[PDB]
Amino acid sequence: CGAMSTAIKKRNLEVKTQMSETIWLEPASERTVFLQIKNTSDKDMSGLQGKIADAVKAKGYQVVTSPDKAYYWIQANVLKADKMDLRESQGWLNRGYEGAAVGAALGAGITGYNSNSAGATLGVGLAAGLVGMAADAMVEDVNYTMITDVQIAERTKATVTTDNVAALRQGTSGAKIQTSTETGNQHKYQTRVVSNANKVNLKFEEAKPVLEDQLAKSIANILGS
Amino acid sequence: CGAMSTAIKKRNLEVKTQMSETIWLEPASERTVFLQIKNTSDKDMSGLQGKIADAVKAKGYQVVTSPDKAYYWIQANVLKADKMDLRESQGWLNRGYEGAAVGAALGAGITGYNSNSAGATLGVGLAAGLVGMAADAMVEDVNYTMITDVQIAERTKATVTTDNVAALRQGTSGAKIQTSTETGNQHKYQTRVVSNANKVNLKFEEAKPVLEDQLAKSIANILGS
Amino acid sequence: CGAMSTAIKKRNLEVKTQMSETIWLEPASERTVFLQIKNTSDKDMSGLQGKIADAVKAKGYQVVTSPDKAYYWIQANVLKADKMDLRESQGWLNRGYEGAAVGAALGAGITGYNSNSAGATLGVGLAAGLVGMAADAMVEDVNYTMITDVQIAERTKATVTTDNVAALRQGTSGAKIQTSTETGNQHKYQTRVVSNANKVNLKFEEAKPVLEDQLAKSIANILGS
Amino acid sequence: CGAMSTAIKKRNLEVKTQMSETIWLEPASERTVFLQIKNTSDKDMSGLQGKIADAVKAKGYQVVTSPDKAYYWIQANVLKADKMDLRESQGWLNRGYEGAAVGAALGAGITGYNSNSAGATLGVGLAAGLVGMAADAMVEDVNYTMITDVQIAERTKATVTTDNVAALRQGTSGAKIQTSTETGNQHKYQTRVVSNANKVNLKFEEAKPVLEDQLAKSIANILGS
Amino acid sequence: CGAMSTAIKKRNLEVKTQMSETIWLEPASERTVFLQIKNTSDKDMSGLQGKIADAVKAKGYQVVTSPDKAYYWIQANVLKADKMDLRESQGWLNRGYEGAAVGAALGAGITGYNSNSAGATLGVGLAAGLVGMAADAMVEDVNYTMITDVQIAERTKATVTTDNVAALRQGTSGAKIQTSTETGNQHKYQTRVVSNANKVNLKFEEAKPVLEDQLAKSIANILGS
Amino acid sequence: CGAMSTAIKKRNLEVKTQMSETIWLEPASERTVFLQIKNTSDKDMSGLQGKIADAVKAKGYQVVTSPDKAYYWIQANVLKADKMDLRESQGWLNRGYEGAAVGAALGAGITGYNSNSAGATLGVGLAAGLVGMAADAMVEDVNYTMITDVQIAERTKATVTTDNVAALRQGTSGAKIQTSTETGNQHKYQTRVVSNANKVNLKFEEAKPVLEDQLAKSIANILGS
Amino acid sequence: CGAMSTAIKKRNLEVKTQMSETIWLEPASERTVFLQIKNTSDKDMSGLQGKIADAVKAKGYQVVTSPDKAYYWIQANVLKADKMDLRESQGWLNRGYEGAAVGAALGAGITGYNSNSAGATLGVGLAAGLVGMAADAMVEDVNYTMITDVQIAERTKATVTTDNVAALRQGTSGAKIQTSTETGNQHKYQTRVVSNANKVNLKFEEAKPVLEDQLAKSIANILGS
Amino acid sequence: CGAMSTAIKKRNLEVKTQMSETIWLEPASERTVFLQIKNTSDKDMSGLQGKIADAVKAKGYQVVTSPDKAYYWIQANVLKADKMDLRESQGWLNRGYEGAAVGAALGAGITGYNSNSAGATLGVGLAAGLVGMAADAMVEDVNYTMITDVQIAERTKATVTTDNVAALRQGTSGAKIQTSTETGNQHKYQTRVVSNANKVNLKFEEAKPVLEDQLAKSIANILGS
Amino acid sequence: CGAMSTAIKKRNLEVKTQMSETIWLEPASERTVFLQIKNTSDKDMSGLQGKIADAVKAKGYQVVTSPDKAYYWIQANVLKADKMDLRESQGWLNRGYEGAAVGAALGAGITGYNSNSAGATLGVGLAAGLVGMAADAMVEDVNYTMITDVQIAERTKATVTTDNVAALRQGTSGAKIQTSTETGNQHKYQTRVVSNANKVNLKFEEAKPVLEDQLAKSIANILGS
Repeated sequence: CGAMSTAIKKRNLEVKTQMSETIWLEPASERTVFLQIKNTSDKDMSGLQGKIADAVKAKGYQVVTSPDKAYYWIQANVLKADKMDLRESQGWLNRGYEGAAVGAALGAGITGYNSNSAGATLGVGLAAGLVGMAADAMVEDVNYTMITDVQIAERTKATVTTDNVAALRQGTSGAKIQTSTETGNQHKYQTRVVSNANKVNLKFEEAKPVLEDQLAKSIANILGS
Repeated sequence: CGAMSTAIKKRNLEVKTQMSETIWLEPASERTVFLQIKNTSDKDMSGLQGKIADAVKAKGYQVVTSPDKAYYWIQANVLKADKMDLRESQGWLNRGYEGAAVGAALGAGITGYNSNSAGATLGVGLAAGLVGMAADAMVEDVNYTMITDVQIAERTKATVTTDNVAALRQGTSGAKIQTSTETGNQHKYQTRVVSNANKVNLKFEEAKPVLEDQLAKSIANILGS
Repeated sequence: CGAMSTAIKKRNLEVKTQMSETIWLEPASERTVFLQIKNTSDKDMSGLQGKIADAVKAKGYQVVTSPDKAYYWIQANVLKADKMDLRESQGWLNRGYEGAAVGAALGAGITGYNSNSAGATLGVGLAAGLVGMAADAMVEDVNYTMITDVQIAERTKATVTTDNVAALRQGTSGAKIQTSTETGNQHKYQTRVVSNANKVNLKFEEAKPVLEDQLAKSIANILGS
Repeated sequence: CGAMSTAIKKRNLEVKTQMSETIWLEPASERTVFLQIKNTSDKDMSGLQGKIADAVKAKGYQVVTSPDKAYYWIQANVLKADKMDLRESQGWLNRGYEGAAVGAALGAGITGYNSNSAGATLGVGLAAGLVGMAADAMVEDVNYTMITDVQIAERTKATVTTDNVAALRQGTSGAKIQTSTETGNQHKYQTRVVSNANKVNLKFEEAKPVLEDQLAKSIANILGS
Repeated sequence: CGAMSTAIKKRNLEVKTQMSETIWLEPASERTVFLQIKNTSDKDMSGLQGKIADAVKAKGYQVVTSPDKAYYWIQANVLKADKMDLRESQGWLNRGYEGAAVGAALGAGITGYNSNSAGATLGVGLAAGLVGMAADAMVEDVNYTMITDVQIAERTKATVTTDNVAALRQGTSGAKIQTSTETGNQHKYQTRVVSNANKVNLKFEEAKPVLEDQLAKSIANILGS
Repeated sequence: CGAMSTAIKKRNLEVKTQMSETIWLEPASERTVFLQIKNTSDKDMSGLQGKIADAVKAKGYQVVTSPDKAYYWIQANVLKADKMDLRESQGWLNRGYEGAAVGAALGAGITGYNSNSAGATLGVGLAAGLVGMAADAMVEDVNYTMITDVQIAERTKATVTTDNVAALRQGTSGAKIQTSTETGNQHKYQTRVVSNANKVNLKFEEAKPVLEDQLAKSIANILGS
Repeated sequence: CGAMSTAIKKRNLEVKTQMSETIWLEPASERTVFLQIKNTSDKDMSGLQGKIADAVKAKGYQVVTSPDKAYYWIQANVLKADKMDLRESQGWLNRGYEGAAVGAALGAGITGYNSNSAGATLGVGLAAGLVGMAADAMVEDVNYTMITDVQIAERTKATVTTDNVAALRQGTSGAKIQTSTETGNQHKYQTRVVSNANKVNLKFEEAKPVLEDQLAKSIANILGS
Repeated sequence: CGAMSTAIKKRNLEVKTQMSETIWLEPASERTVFLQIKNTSDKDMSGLQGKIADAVKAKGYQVVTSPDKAYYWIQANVLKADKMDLRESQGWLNRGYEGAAVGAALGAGITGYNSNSAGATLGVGLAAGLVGMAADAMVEDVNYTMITDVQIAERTKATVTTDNVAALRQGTSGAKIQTSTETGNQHKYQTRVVSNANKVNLKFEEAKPVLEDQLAKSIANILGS
Repeated sequence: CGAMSTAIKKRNLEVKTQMSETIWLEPASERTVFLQIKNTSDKDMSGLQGKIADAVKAKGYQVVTSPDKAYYWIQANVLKADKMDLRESQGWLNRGYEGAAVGAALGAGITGYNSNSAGATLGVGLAAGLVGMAADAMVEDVNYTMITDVQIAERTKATVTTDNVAALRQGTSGAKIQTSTETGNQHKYQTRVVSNANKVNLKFEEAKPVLEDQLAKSIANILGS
């Protein structure tokens, strides 16, 4: 019954996309944008860059290839992707005990009909319980979580000093500290986007296109209009 | 019965809009306002800018298009949007167990009437229990939460130094620290608005207009009169 | 019975108004006051400014329109407003289970009178239980909470330096820090007022006038006499 | 029975007045005092100033009207006032369940006398239970809490530098910091007084005079003799 | 029975007086003492100054009236006074349930004697239970707590700089900081005395003289001999 | 039954690969890459370097052997590898008690058939219980966790100062602190990759190729295109 | 049965070797290595040095005897070794109660066969219970944990200053702080290796060779190739 | 039975010796060692110095008597020694209740044989229970814990400054701080060794020789070879 | 039975002596020692000084009387002594309830023998229960804890500056801070020794000699040989 409740409840693909914080951009008349999209997750999003480009072009911006002559940069990295079962949150009643119980109780459906108390009743009841447990275990409330990192670069007129500071860990004992200083006319801001795709027995190939659509729309809407 | 209680209780769309903190503006005789509204959430709020403009014009302010000649700026970003089920807070009695129980108990309504103990009683009881569980599971106490970031800019006479400081994270190890300094005659303040729309089996298309109305009224009332 | 207890207990509108901290003003012979009242909440408090003006005039102070020639400023912002059900604090026994139980037990009132055990007894009992649950669910112990921010300005003779410091958050990564310095002959102090209006099935239109009265009286009494 | 216990226990008005900390004043031969009493609470304490003046005059001090020629200042503000029910601390056994139970058990008083098991017994028992629940709910153990802030000013011969420092919060983001410096021959000290008035079904009009008496006596006794 | 146990246990007035910390005074041949006793509590301790003077004179010290020519100062302030019921610590078994139970069980004393099962037995039992509950509720284990602040001043030969520092809170936002510096030949030390008076149904008029005696003896014994 | 549920649920090899944080690389026209892969874990991943080289070459980059003339460095170390049983999370119902119980209950399958209550029934039941416990204990839900450290070096034009700081612990008492400074034109960033391979009775030889494939794809995708 | 489950589960020697953190070594053409292996644990690991030397030679490195002419140093210390019983984690069901229970229940195997209720049944049952408890207690799930400290030294060209700082504790009261400074051309890094050997009734002589093999392979693989 | 389980489990002397941290010594050609072993514990370890000397000589080092001409110093102090009962960890079932229960149940062994229900059965049962409780209480799972502090001194060429800092506590109030500075050519490092000897009814005289052997071997192995 | 278990378990005097931390003394050829032993505890340890002197003389050291010509100082203070009952750790089953229960159950020993059910059986049972409770209460598992502070002074050649710093508390308010500086050629170190003497119904006069022996041996062994 729990599997039936899960199947009835989350019978439709539900997709959520949430930005972490807001990046404020001053109004400007420049239109050039340069995109750089990477994917270091096990899942596949090959069309994300194209969808981002289409959404950006829909706002009047012009997408260029050489980063030198672009006023805006959209750097995105699909960093992490995980798949989990929400039914596992309860721990119990998920392995298949309830389905097994229902299947076993189904044996009363054979004690009251046709041959009964003939030994075959126990076998039929055991088979029904096993089938019920298998069916209950094969129903999964799958949720895909995806973490994307976005870095927006905006060209300015004030000199910007970038101070690279890295502390490369070195075997418990210590670390190597690297520091450097550069000067350039470009501001960079970061943000994080979290995506969720929930369904019953969901396969990522079905959730991929709408996930890409929502992520591209959000990242493009960072730019505004 | 729990589903019936939820349906009776939250039978009307309830909308709440709460501002985080107060932004104090000194009295002034200037009227020009420039609006910039963005939406990086999965939900659609397309009429928010128009409603904000109408509410601002209702207060005697004049909305202009070029930010250079505007005394006030209203920068808003509909940052986040989430949908949740309040019935999930209890965890149990929400999957549909209670409705299933009521449906099963309905079988006594067929044991006392017409044919009984004929085997068909068990089938009718099981069907009624399944239908009751399905009906109980299909009743949702949905709540939509919306997070909006507002940034108000007011022109002043004192020189304002903006110190851009960003710490762009770089792979566990370190970060790139960007710093810059600009000078301009403009103060900027921030605030956050949280909106909630609650109803039973609510669809966001119904809650959208009143949500926009309340959000626009609050953001415009920041300006006063 | 719980709904009956709630209805009996909070049968009268109860309104509480509490200031957070005390603002100490030195004795002075000046009388001019300038009011500025804003409302960024979903609730409507339109008469608050007029009531504040009347209460201030009742103390001998004179209300002026131009802030330049006013010795005192009363800046108020009705910031937040929320509505909650106190019965929800128990969680259970609030959905309507107790009323349903009473309604079901009412079926014994039909088993002992007129026709009984005729099948219609179960139907009448179920209808009575449903009606009891509906009646229990429709009784709400509503409490409206209002948060108001007050800022009192008093003109002095010592030069006051205002150091505007703002840290506008910028996308997880960083922030823009704005700093400015002004000099003027005016001190400003803040405070917070919390208002509560409690009743059974209360509508805010009934609680609005007394809420405004108490809030205006408190804010005016800040000035003393 | 619980309501009866509460009524028997707290049948008399109990008033407590507790000062927070001690303000030490050096012995002096000066007698002039200037009073300034304000009330920013919803409760009415109009006679507090007169009672303070009478208590101060009873100690040999002389009350003056112009603060310039007063050696001592007594600045008081009745800041907060709240009303609560102590029976609510238990949560349960307070709504009226126990009174309802007693009223229902009273039905045995009609089963053993006159007509019985006639249907009217159930109605009489239900009416008695309802009346008992209403009576139990209508008994309240009310406690009024009052918070008063006292500021005593004493004239000295050493130059006292007052450094006004205020951090006016500005919309989550930041704050405006106001600083100023003045020089004068006056020390100021603060303290807090907490008053409690407890009774059953107490109305504040009855507890007002003794509350004022105790508060005035404490504030005057700060001065000593 | 619990009330009987409390009455038997704390049948005698028990008074405890505890000093917080020790004030060390160097041996000296000076005898002059100046007393200054104040009372800012709701309780009345009028004879405390006289008892302190008597105890000090019993040690060979001489009490003077003008503070200028006194080597020692004894400044005392009876700051706080509270009254509580120790039986309330258990919460339950204190309202009167146990006495009510005993009174109800007393009805068996009328079922076995004279007329019985005549209806009057229930009435007599109910009256006995009510009387028992009333008697149990009217027995109170009262404890009076008194907090006194003591400040001892001793004249010395080294110059003592007193730095008055006060932070007068100003409405959530900020504070006014007052600082001053004086020079004088006098050291001052503080301490706290806590007094407790415990009895059953105790009235403060009975506990006042012994409380004053113990407090005066302790404060005088600070001086030694 | 629990073992059957585990076998049905995790019947397919599930491999997850998650990067810790994002390493941002500026766009560049350089293609040369130098690989250095080490493995300090007990598991064997010998083909990881070849797969990384193939994936990098698929992106248009050119792999060189001498690190001096390489623009990019990919340094990877398969640091840790652990194997655990997820069924051990429950602690109980995993040792084999449930399988033993089922096997023992199987004895009723021999009491109802053929010879019964002949002593041999107990022996057959005990053997069946032992076999069931053994079968339940031999089903393992194995999960392999692999921790890999990645260090990417990118050649730049700004001088980079590396400050080696190490605190070699010396016997509880103290430490030897080594510090040195070098200058070079190369930035280095770190990151961590976590891999999981889950199955029932999984042998690492089966999970090795897919684990290597996913890890190589992620590390190569760090470079982008 | 628990002992049987443990024996079935961990019937094979399971050995795990995990490095704590990664030591990064720059690519170099030098091959000379100097080994120094010590063992301050109670267990015997005598072949570890030879296995490390063989593994290092298998990578093309050349092992030398004089540390002066060695480019690399491999300093290792087998610091700690502990042996524990995993069955002790449950605390109960481990002493032998379950085996005793099974042995006692075996007495029913003698009540149903041959002589019974003859007194000898109790003796046989007691002997069987004692033997079962002894057998259950004699089955141990032994786990050997080994902690090894590794220190790798690499010759460089930059001057390295070693600051020896030691705080030798001196009897609760204090410490003796020793500080010294040396200069040399050698970097040193540390790391920790944790080894586990798990089996039923395992003797360390069986787990020693594979433990040495894995530890040597890991330490050598630090060097790479 | 619990005593029997303990006796069966820990029937053999188990000795563990664990060093806290590793002391790293640079390779050197010097051989001279000077030993200084002290024992401030209640237990007797007289042969520890001789065993340390033998183990050191077995490594090729030469033991000298005058510390002036020794390159290495081995300073050891057997600081603490404690004896505990592991069975006390359970608290209950250790005093002897279980043995008493078994002894009492043994009375059924006399009710079924020879004379019975003759009064002597109760006496025999009581005596058996007392004997069983005594036997259960006399079985102890004893564990001896020893804490040893080791201080190794190594002669160097760099000047080492020792800063003696001690804070001798002085009666709650304060402390006497002693500081001094010396210069010498010697480094000193510390470490701690923890030894455990576990057995049933173990006497320290049996565990002493192997404890000394393991401790000496570990301390000598600090030096290496 | 619990008292019997305690008496059987701790039937022999068990004495433990544990030093807190190690005091390291450099090797030296000086022999002179000066002892100073004080006892500020309620217990009597009069022979401790003599035993310390004997133990020190047994090591070849020479004890002198004038501290000026002594190379070593042994300053010891037997600071604290406490006596506790370990049986009180359980709280319950210690007052004597179990012994009372056994004594009461002994009444069955008189119901089955001689006269019975004659009223005298109850009296004999009550007397036996009272005697059993008294006997159980009179068995105490006494543990004496002794805390000793040791201060060892060693003469050196480096100048040692002692900075006396004391913060004498002055009545809650403040403190008097005393500071002084002296110079001398002597180092001082501290340590703490904890002694425990455990037995059933132990009297300190029996545990005194062995306590002194162990404490003296430990303090003397601080010096070594």
